[PDB]
Amino acid sequence: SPNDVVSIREKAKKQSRVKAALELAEQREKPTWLEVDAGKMEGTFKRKPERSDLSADINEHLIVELYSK
RNA sequence: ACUGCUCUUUAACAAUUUAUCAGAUCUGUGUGGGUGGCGUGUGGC
Repeated sequence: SPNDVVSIREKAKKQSRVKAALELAEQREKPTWLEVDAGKMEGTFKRKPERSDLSADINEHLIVELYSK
């Protein structure tokens, strides 16, 4: 459920994998809808992004009509 | 007095030869690191 905190286990935050992947997320597009804590190595989510913050080259109404025809 | 009478609406371009569909790293202050050469002399064994 949104408004939740998730992280990696407390004994694995010095890894090459974790540091690399977190720096990678830092180098990607930073979500305003997901508070990413690259120092705390975690994510806190509040609410799913609305019509404004998603991809604009995608079809879902067509998928809805294909699944509902 | 006694060389001196319009000339006519502002700078005035270099770029150049297959060729394409563009084609992860943003760290430390753990620490070693912050007088002799020669000569001469004496004496000893």
